[PDB]
Amino acid sequence: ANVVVSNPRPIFTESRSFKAVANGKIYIGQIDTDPVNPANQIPVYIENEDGSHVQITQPLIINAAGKIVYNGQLVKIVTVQGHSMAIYDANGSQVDYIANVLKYDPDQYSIEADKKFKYSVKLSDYPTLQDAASAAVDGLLIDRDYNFYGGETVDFGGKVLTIECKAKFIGDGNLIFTKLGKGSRIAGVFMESTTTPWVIKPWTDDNQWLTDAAAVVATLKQSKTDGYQPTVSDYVKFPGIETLLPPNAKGQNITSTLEIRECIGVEVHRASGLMAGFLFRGCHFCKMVDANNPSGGKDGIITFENLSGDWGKGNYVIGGRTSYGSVSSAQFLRNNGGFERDGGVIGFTSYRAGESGVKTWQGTVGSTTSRNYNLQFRDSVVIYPVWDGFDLGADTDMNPELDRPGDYPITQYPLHQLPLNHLIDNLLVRGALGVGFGMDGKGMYVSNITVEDCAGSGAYLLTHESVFTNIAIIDTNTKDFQANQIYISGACRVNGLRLIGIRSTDGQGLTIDAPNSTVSGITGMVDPSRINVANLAEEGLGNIRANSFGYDSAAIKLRIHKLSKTLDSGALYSHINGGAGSGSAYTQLTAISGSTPDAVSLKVNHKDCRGAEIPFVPDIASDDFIKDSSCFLPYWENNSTSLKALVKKPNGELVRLTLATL
Amino acid sequence: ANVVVSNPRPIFTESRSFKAVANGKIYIGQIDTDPVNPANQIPVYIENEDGSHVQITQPLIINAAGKIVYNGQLVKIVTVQGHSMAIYDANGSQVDYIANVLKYDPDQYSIEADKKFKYSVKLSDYPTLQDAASAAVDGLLIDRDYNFYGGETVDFGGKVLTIECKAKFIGDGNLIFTKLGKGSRIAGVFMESTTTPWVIKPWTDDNQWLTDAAAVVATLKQSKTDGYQPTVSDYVKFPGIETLLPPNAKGQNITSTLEIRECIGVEVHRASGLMAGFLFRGCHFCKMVDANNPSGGKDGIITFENLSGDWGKGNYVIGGRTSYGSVSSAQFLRNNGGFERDGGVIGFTSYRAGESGVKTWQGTVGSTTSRNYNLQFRDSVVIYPVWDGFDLGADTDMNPELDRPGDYPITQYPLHQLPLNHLIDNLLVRGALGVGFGMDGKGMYVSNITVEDCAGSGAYLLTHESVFTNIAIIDTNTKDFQANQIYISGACRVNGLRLIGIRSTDGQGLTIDAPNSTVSGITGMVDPSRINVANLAEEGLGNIRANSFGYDSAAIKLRIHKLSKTLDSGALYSHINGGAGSGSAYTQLTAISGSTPDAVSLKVNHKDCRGAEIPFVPDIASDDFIKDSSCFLPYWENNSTSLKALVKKPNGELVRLTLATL
Amino acid sequence: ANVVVSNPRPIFTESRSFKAVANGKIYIGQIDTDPVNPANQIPVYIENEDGSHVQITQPLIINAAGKIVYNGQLVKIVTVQGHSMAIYDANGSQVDYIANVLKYDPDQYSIEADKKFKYSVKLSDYPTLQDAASAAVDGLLIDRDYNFYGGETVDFGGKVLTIECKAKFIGDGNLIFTKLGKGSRIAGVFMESTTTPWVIKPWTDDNQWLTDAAAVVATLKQSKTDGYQPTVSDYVKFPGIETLLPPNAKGQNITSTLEIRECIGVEVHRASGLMAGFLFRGCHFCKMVDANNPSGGKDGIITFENLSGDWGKGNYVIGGRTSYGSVSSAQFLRNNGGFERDGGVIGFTSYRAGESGVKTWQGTVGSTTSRNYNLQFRDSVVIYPVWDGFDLGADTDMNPELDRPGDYPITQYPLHQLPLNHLIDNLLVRGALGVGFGMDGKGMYVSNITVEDCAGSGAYLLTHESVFTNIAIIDTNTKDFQANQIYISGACRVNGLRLIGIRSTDGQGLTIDAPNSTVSGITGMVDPSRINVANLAEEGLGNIRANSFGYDSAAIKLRIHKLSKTLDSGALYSHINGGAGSGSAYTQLTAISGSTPDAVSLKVNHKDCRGAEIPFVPDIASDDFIKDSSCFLPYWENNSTSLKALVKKPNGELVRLTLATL
Repeated sequence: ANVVVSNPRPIFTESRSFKAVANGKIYIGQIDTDPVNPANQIPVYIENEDGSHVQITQPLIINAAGKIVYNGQLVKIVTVQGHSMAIYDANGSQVDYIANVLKYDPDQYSIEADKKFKYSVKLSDYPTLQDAASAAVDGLLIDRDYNFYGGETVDFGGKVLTIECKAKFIGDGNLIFTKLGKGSRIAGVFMESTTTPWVIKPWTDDNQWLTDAAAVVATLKQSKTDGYQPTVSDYVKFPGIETLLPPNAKGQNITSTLEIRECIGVEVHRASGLMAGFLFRGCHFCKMVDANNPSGGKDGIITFENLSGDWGKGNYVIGGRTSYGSVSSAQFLRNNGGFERDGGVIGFTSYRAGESGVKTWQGTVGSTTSRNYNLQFRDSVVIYPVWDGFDLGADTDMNPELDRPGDYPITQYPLHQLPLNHLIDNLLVRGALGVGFGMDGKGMYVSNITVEDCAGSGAYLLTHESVFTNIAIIDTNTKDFQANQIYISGACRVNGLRLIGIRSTDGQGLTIDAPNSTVSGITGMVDPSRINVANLAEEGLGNIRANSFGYDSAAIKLRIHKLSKTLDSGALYSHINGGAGSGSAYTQLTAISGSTPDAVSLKVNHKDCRGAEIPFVPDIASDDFIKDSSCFLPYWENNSTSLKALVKKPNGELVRLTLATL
Repeated sequence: ANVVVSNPRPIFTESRSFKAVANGKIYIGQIDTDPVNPANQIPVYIENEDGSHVQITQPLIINAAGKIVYNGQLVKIVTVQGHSMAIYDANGSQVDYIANVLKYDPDQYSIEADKKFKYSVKLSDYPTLQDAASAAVDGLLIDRDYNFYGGETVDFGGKVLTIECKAKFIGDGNLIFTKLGKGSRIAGVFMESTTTPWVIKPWTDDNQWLTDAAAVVATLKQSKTDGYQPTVSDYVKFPGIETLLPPNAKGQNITSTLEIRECIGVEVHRASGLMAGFLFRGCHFCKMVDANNPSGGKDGIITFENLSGDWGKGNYVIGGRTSYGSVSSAQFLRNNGGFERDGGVIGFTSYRAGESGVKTWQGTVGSTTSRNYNLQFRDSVVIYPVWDGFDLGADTDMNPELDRPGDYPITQYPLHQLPLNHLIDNLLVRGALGVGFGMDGKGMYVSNITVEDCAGSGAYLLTHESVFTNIAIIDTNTKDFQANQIYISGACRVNGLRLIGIRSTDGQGLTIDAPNSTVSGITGMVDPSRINVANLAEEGLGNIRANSFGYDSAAIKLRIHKLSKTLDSGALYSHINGGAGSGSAYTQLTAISGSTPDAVSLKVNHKDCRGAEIPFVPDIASDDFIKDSSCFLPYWENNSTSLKALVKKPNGELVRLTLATL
Repeated sequence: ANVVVSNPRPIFTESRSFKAVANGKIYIGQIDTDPVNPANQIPVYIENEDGSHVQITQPLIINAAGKIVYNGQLVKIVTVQGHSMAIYDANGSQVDYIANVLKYDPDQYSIEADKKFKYSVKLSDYPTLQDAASAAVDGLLIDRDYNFYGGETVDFGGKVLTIECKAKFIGDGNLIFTKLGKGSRIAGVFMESTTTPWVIKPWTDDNQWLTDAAAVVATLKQSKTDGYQPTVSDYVKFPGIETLLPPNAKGQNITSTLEIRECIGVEVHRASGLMAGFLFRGCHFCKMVDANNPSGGKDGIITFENLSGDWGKGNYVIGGRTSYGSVSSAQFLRNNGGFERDGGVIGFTSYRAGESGVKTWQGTVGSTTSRNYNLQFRDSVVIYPVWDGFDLGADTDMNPELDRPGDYPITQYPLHQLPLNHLIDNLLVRGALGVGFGMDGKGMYVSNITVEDCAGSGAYLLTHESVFTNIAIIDTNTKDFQANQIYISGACRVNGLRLIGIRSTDGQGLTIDAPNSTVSGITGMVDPSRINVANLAEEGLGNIRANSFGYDSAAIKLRIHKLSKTLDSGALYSHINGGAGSGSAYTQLTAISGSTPDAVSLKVNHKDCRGAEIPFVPDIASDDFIKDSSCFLPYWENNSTSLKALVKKPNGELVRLTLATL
């Protein structure tokens, strides 16, 4: 096509007559210079049958047939590209002084065009993608939908390519890119499944989920988007949705993925597709930049697998608008950030998600540890995940089997106590039907978080001696399913926690459940009955000022929480003494009595009385009712009608006196 | 010099004598092998003048002049790749054999340049932008500055072409990229305007706003930037500007718009300019990624108008940095993001927006409605707007009622009670001369807001049954014009709210005026004389410390807002029994009296007395002052000069009983 | 050794025999024509060795040997357009005739290729970067490792290029790009250093920072990553390094920054490079969106040296994940961003900053100011910076000798009083070994910060008259022995502070040390004996339920921080009676005496008696002990073995009355 079969051994003839210069001489030197000078002489190399290139002295001979002959026979001499010439015949005359042989090409426009135009092969001109890849030198360009061959391999000779995609990759397999340089920029990638699979739509037209098998089935239709494939979790939580699905629409693996195994820093930019997916394997410093709504399929839409080989330092998901799918939206296997928290999602957003919107695989795959450490999950978002929320936790394996094959053994770090030490901040969730988080770790910290309306638990934090700051769990668990709104199974210091919102628990389930954790700054109207924290204290409030709006009194009270859940304990209300629309009020220190609240009172300035209302024991009082020296207690006796008042002697003993006499 | 004359038809000769092969044979085959057995053979083609390549019977023939000959006439044979040549003479002896040879044909360079080069068209060599767009295939460049006339429609077609703009589209008219292809990109546009308009600069040279109507007129300067052209709204924000403002500055329309119609998603990266506009008429999935301070003109800087046809979803303003303009920046219009919140303002920074920061339009523009639903307004900023930092309002109108045509019958949803489902987070506002925040809707879950310094009302929320959180309203109404720093008309429920910073003011009206909401957790300082909520009760918190620094006494200070909300109801507050280190401090429980606080009180440990101090009625007590049983009311008898005790017998009848005697 | 030596001069031999075409003739004509016609003959030029193209007559001649000839001398005959050779022998006969020597018309095709391809010049073709820049119109590409000399000043002539870098850009010192056009898009640059310097790393394998000189010196090694070069300031963090540091590593100044001199809007893009750094000098409206872990050298990784000339508006640092360094990672020097807060930092992510993750070079350099106003720091994060975190101070710490040379006179704004109007929201730090969030200024409104674990200080604030919000300094000062967790010297106001996390304030000093601040609702488990603010008035709180979960009582431990800010000043306990669940508890109003908490208690309902146990002075009462105009004080009289009542008449005449005679 582009190679000529021509005279392989060159012919050098005499200029003034039609004869070859026997015992002639050829010198090769620098461009536009005398080549007779030994210094100007440039290397001139043989090419024997073994591919060697051995230098030889410059005065190359020309035999009596026009070819060039070494001390033996013909040889295929070789110089670099820019070789000058100087023919000298035996006698000493000259024949030629070709200055720059490269200027003698039959078409010397290419020598200039090649140097002032950008190189980019377009796939339309080629029959196979691999053939186009084998020709690209600067950047490929796709101008035609490619029907990829169910998992074909495409090795780009380890080049650096600024691939631009302007057409789909129709197919139902896994196009695999390999051996790309440390500059690749595959962008505009679009993968569409060649097969339209059966999908389910557990939600309805009013944002309200469905946890009923019959309704899920009735919402079973055939289309590439607006749904997802049934998966293991779907018949894990939905009650018996094995028995209501035809085999053909059950356990299929329709998907289209762009696997880029074994590459470093290929920088996948804007990506899209229907039933798409992007599975990086054995990558490092390989980030995926904002992707415009890749509707997922049966595989993780963005899976940063790094099982084999070293860990996965440097895998990012910066930006994104991922949607739908039947398995986790953004996954992470192995992928140790190794200090620097180099990796993890940033600015990500995952609608639907048939699993956690940003999940860090737990347990182990094969015999390889699949947890994720020193990562960074910050400034992200997730909305309406079905089976699991922003599941950060690693080693969340409920099933205990044995030591972890590949990382710290449970003898050193017991499960749910690994020092994976993530970095978290500015998160968000909305409408999650599973659990808002799945965190589990030891000695890590989290920052501003908010879990808005949800149909499941708002937090499942199986941590140990961690710190949670400014958490917000507003109006979560509207389905009433569980009773563990925000659950913490380990010592923790939640501060600035937000709980019940516009929706009212109305005695449903329970709110915060951290019997091993201490929480402070719990703000919001939550019925205190349903709180089970080991400790709780607002140690630091200044000189407070309680206010009451719409009420006729200010309810300042204590409500010992171990004595009785619903029942209180002590209070110092300030009810209006006697209406006095703008007159005054009375203050009373009410205390709970026989299974009743606010029985006794120390009313002060009742009904504008300007005097106290001290209580007294209605009957005889024992000797054990005083525990403090120099104290005065009134107890009444009806028979004599006089008010006795037993007084603990400051000396320490006790005497009984008569205070008021009729 | 473009082509150098050179003879085709290479000549083959012998190796030891100059004679030329006669009737010989040339056999081609794979590298470094015997090229005679079809096992090692490589195809060889004929490249006639027409370019029609054709195969040949393998054994090449050479006439008596050492030239490849086919069918008598000389022919140029072209192989497919590298090959080993074995030239045998008519006798059959090997004239010469070679294993490796390569000489790419110099002909057919256009065929090798149509493929390996990046197609585009520089506008410098085309008369009309439409003519340049017609010839473009997969790229384009604006080298020369264009001069589009008003309404110049440009036809690109399905061409998915990257318009990398390196020049500016000067013109006070509108440029339309009609029916441009899907997946395109536009970068670096620096749109401008031929006519410099008369602008105003309502902010003084140092800072802050000139609320005076006669102050702006001085700023009238006729500069292309540093001002927003006069607008209808300017005639109601500044009272009395109708008169002084000259007619030349009235009714200006100087703006330049890159109107786009009928596209299914085109990025507009780095869309710079001044006096610019970027309307997206009837467009879907188009996102104005990034920007560079386009000092917008009179029309909205980024207006995703869609009321022509379908609802429109996927329109983003992801990223960017906008400034100036007369009408709101980044205004949406009839975009229902769907369930997945596909349209939003994720990331933004607007400066001195003429009307509003992100105003989502309200009511109905023309017959078709002009509202929005299911959009995400996530992390962003709005600096020194004029009217609204974020007018995410829907069916507001304020005055107009009737019925919204095209959204929802007023019967199904009354005024301001629209289900919008906007998700909001990480907002910010500063120096908003008007309302710094405001919307309406039945059910919205707001999150972190952190408004700050403002010269106007902090917020004007008009929702109904919605929950807010981490709302930080700091130092608003710096000019005191409005009587409310926040006004939540509906029965909302705030969940943590900051109010004052340093601009504390006793000249402002009620800072918060939500008459039916239910706030919780008002942390910042505030004059409680200002709150007007329906129920201020944050229930749930631990043991309190009630600290007081550098101040004599520390207090709890209960206050009933039914009673002289300016005066406290009086409560428990310990004082000092001497200089520091005394170790004694008397807890002084109080209770308000007629329009005077702490007139009636009960003390304990008065300056180290180690004893209580019980108040008594100075005059005679009455039954009205008592009601609870088993309690006595010490009242003084001035006549007999002794402490009587009005005792309420447990039996239910009070018997006036003497207590003390002299 | 790539090409095969070959005779370039064309030798012509007749077709049907092996003879040269003696004294023949060549006609060069138009494409696809018969050149014998005198009209079908294009101009034909000689090319000399020197390169002096000259025209000659058409009917070319051939000497006796076949080579072309002109005046008894050989020549190379070239044309400006594709031709159609026609060779005729001396006798007269068409020995051969090529319709198309090249099969295209380069002259005509040159126009089409010029106007249908994307211009660019790969550096491989050019020797010097300056030469490539001169011979480029746009889309310049770097494809070979251009090892620039210590210095390289490149003048681009004002062209608006699109420079790109697919290969390393090695060198040393500081290369200089100059005269870039308004809109360049330098992307993918990758710098390095030709010298591997001796580096240190004060962090062990567990990130437990090092401070002893011996350890840090022991870890001194030679490499480009994993460490930083010592700086003069490094002699302060670790005392004694001046003596123990070997001379070789004592002050090595190595870096590979590219100095973009005077330029406008050269948006740099993804950048990397070991020991690389970058900086802009005298440059406006430029940004460095994104980055890929550029390890720094002796100079700030992203500096903005815009000191000479006018202030540097618009110098953003959007995005990026810089790492390491020895003097800074985002330092700015002189940038007044106007009222639009233009030219700040957004979406950054530092690491192991040698001095600060973000800096503003407070003080003065040369005879010029080095402060910077009206910037914009948001959505950033700096992890484990050594000397400081978000160092944002503008005024010098203690340099009153100068008066802000070229800046607001100290008289106009005293030390640490410059109105900077910075915009700081949504930040974070972690692991800082210095100060987390240092600051200086007046009248500024920082908010929403989440400082995290950091051995050192949580924040050193010198603001005066500033408002804060949502600040969260948690578990800071890990290494202990530091002055304060947070220090706010000024009349500031703070809102929403989080303090202590899961670490114990045992060996630390005052956690909050703002002697003249007015902090609001301080939340979290902080020891109220470690706070030293001037107020905590949080007035605005609602009804509250101070419920305790673990302990056996619920307390309102009212405190006075003037008597003693350690023990207490009176409580409102409510302990349970007869164990939990019995529905019995007694309220205990109390006070302090003898420097022992709970010395006196007026407890109600002790042991479920419905009584009113009251304390009294165990001796004669004193008129001073009573101050209320109407109140009786009980006092015991062991001599009378009875209680007496110190009674004060309403007018004020003291009276004595017995209470309980026996």
